[PDB]
Amino acid sequence: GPIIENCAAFIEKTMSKYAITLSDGTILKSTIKNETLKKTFPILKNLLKDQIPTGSSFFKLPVVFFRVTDNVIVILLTNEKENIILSMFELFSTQFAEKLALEYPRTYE
Amino acid sequence: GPIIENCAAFIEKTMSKYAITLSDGTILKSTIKNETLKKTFPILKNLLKDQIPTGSSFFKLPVVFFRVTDNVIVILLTNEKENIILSMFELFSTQFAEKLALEYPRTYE
Repeated sequence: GPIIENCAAFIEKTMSKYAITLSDGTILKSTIKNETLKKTFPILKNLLKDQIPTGSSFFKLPVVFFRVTDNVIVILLTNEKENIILSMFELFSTQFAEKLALEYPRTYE
Repeated sequence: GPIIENCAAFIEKTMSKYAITLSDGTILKSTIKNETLKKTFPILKNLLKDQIPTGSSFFKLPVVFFRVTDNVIVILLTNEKENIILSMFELFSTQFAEKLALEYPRTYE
């Protein structure tokens, strides 16, 4: 929906290679090639167990993951400095995390 | 010039053993000494005779090849996994393929 288009435009201000995915592997938007993105998912699936809590990030350069909400992951391919990337993630979360959390909630019962 | 130096710095962030060559074998940058690098050439020569497409890669780990432009090849000797390697190649091409075409154009005379 509109929230994903707005998220994508925000990232694309500075990053041309990104994806927005759900924690189960569903691709919501991507400028990363499909085959490349598919190959990174096993890394993400294993890291989601105990290495990336909601709100945290993980750097495996050039791949960067940001778990903005329980179910929504931002993926970048980047060689930008860490602090530049984290500043963008912080502003992204401020703008979008509340809407994303209701759009893609996780079942607890 | 600055173009090949920027390419080298990009790869070097995560990989120490690589070469960037023209498709005819002219070395633009290499951290792999010719005594080791030559043992990758039977594979490369075969890929070139098979006219491997630009943008494609070939893995025979630890050796990896990526045809970033029609006439420029990246060679790696690495213990990294395929998924991260493919992401590195994709971002490398995004950042440098157009610049490499201008700096090392195909020679047709």
